[PDB]
Amino acid sequence: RKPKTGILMLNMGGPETLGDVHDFLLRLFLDRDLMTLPIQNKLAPFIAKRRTPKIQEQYRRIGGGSPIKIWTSKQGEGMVKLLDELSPNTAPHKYYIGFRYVHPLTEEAIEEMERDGLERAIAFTQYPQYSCCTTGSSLNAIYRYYNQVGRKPTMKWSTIDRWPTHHLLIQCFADHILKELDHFPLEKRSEVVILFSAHSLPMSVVNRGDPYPQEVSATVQKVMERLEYCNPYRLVWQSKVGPMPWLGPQTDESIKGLCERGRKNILLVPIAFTSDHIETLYELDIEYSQVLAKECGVENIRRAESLNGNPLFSKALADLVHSHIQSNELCSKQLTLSCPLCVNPVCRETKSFFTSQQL
Amino acid sequence: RKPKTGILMLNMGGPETLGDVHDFLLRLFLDRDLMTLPIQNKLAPFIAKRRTPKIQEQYRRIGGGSPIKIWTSKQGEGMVKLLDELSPNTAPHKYYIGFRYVHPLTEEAIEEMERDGLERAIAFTQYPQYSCCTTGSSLNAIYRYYNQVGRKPTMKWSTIDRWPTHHLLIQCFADHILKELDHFPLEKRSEVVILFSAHSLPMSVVNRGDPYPQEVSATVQKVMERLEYCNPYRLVWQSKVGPMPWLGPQTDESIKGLCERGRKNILLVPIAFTSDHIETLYELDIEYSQVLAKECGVENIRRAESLNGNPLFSKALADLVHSHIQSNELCSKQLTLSCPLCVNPVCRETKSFFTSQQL
Ligand SMILES: C[C@H](CCC(=O)O)[C@H]1CC[C@H]2[C@@H]3[C@H](O)C[C@@H]4C[C@H](O)CC[C@]4(C)[C@H]3C[C@H](O)[C@]12C
Ligand SMILES: C[C@H](CCC(=O)O)[C@H]1CC[C@H]2[C@@H]3[C@H](O)C[C@@H]4C[C@H](O)CC[C@]4(C)[C@H]3C[C@H](O)[C@]12C
Ligand SMILES: C[C@H](CCC(=O)O)[C@H]1CC[C@H]2[C@@H]3[C@H](O)C[C@@H]4C[C@H](O)CC[C@]4(C)[C@H]3C[C@H](O)[C@]12C
Ligand SMILES: C[C@H](CCC(=O)O)[C@H]1CC[C@H]2[C@@H]3[C@H](O)C[C@@H]4C[C@H](O)CC[C@]4(C)[C@H]3C[C@H](O)[C@]12C
Ligand SMILES: C[C@H](CCC(=O)O)[C@H]1CC[C@H]2[C@@H]3[C@H](O)C[C@@H]4C[C@H](O)CC[C@]4(C)[C@H]3C[C@H](O)[C@]12C
Ligand code: FES
Ligand code: FES
Repeated sequence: RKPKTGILMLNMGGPETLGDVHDFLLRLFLDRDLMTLPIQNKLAPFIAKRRTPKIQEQYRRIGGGSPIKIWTSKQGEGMVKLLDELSPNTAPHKYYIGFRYVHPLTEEAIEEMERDGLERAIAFTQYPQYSCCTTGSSLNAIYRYYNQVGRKPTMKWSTIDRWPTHHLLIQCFADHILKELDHFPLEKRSEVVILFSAHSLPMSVVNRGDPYPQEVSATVQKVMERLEYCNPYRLVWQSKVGPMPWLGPQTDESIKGLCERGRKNILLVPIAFTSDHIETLYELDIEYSQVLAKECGVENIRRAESLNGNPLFSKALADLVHSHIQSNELCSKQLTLSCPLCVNPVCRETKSFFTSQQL
Repeated sequence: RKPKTGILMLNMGGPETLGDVHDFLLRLFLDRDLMTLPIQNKLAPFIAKRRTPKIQEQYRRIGGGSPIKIWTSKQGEGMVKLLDELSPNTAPHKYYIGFRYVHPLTEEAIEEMERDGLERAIAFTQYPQYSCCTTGSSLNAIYRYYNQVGRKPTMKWSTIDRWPTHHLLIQCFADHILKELDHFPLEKRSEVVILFSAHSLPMSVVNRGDPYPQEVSATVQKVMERLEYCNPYRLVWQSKVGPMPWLGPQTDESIKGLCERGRKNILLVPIAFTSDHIETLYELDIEYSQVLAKECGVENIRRAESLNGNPLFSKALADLVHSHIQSNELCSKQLTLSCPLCVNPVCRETKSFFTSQQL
């Protein structure tokens, strides 16, 4: 059968091999949405060349590349299977990966979707919580594509731009959390402190009105509720770089802070991403749970498994898409509110591309 | 009949008349839980005299004092009247009022509770969302009182240290929001942008692990869920002072922001406080809705009504106590975890006081 409904799976992406590290860094130092550099066209290829070693090196310590695409693909497969069944009237579904900064790129995927003569196209962000730096950027990419290619979509577009509190999303986290608690010694289960950890944002972004911290917080509370407040928790932020202020507490400082104060049994729960990648495998597992956590209380530090293959996550993804087609919704009500301090002319145009969509 | 159960209602308080302003700020600048001033004993009485006129003037713009006590009392009476029928086994109930910085002070009320030889005392913070500067500091006061009298409690103690998502609190909010939406021109309803607003914290406090932003955020989600996402929202923060950095976005900037971006129909919704005080009558209503905003794009701004005398909030209160008495809990699990970067030696002491109570 010819595929009816396409599900564009959006995510920043990561370098698949060490060989990709360079072009990954180049595309992100060239994206004016995240960065405004002096002579950006000269500094970008330079900064990238000068930072490639260090990053190739990080991926080295995790087996030589990002698994993001592999998990995305398995997730992709499971979702489509379920959907061809959940709504037969939406015929064959097909999933497409659109990474922002590595192949297959957003622009490359939209192109293929067009060629397959699909009638319906859903931009399905893989960040459960919206930031203008993540989902927003993916969605600008779709707007800009059609602006550049200077032709209208030959297909009917809508978006799933957020989903911080989806009931099956919440369950997968809770399931993954319990079964990690079981891996701690029973003598120390109740004493376990939970740190929910997510990628920080520069304060300048926070103070502009980014929805992310508030949504990330909602995801936390929904999971603790389902867990029946069985352990104390705290939400902390990772991945800060540079001299500028970011939203804290920093995950690292928090790990050390807890140890110094007799809280030596810590569970790391990555709450803003759905699969393994550099943030989990190098940053949390190596940088913190191995090098940092020895040098402080070497009691227990574990990390909840990323949702990765979990068949329930598959069921979650499909139920979202299905529920979204059934509702005729073009985007969240939230997408219709740019942040109150926006200084990017593009978010308006992006938002209008989605709200305006035929059908 | 002999009062059996005492419910200590805790709140920072505010000046009841312009004459109570000086001693309000004095007590406040003398609290080495919120401050560390050099020669604090000398600096404080001075910073008080220094700042009394302008604050007196603020109270003047809103009638001459704080209503926080009138609403507390009403809320107390309704709560008690309901508790005597829900939990008869906890005999007659009495509510007491422990304000941190105005009469009746926490220490004053604890004294009264002793003199009535209650057999049960419940510290019921009146902040639904926990901060170490709000609830923590109330709780510190209870600890310290008993510390500084070389005596133990002659009554059984516990605390309700937070309640950011109690289902009846959520309803009250939603009702006051809906009710406020019908006061908009009917044509402009779906156009209303909602700003939930909450007293901000300085980043130094956020950055050491303060549970406040995350809980406030949980409240917002739960309210929006009850409203079925009828209008777009954004959570912003008020009451910044000094040249240091605070958690944004600022409420004032956000208002001015939306207006400049064509969003002129705003519903301001206080979400971290349960009655009228300086924040709402002065900051929101006068500084922002009147002066500000009228000097940007006009076109409607309103504030949701504070829970104040809503009989439903009175049920929320009792519902909470009744549940807490029956659960036989001493404190939230959350309380048994201090800030990962705490530097205050009293937080550990205060935590232990509650977790260590006989029962
Ligand atoms: C890869 C690089 C690390 C810097 C270094 O070489 O030392 C970091 C520094 C800042 C990062 C960016 C910023 O953290 C802001 C964004 C955060 C999002 O969660 C992912 C994309 C996002 C756009 C980041 C991409 C990438 O991980 C960047 C560019
Ligand atoms: C521009 C952006 C903040 C966006 C904003 O102001 O809204 C800032 C915050 C932290 C910055 C990054 C960090 O300073 C670390 C890197 C330092 C290099 O000299 C440039 C790239 C580099 C990866 C930075 C690029 C960019 O200036 C970032 C990502
Ligand atoms: C945000 C901060 C909490 C203290 C802390 O985080 O350490 C709050 C709690 C009580 C506040 C004070 C009180 O609300 C009373 C005063 C209110 C005025 O508008 C500013 C100064 C003023 C004296 C406040 C300064 C500051 O915003 C305080 C100190
Ligand atoms: C250094 C200290 C901040 C404490 C800290 O964050 O480390 C600041 C904040 C409050 C300041 C004081 C108060 O603002 C009151 C006085 C006001 C004058 O403008 C300066 C002297 C004055 C007596 C201040 C001295 C000093 O700059 C203080 C004490
Ligand atoms: C005295 C001074 C204002 C001077 C004046 O109006 O004359 C007040 C107003 C803002 C206050 C400061 C702000 O609250 C910000 C600082 C952070 C904490 O609240 C404690 C110290 C802190 C540094 C405060 C101390 C002092 O009470 C300040 C500096
Ligand atoms: S930056 Fe968030 S909408 Fe433009
Ligand atoms: S500051 Fe939060 S516990 Fe001491």
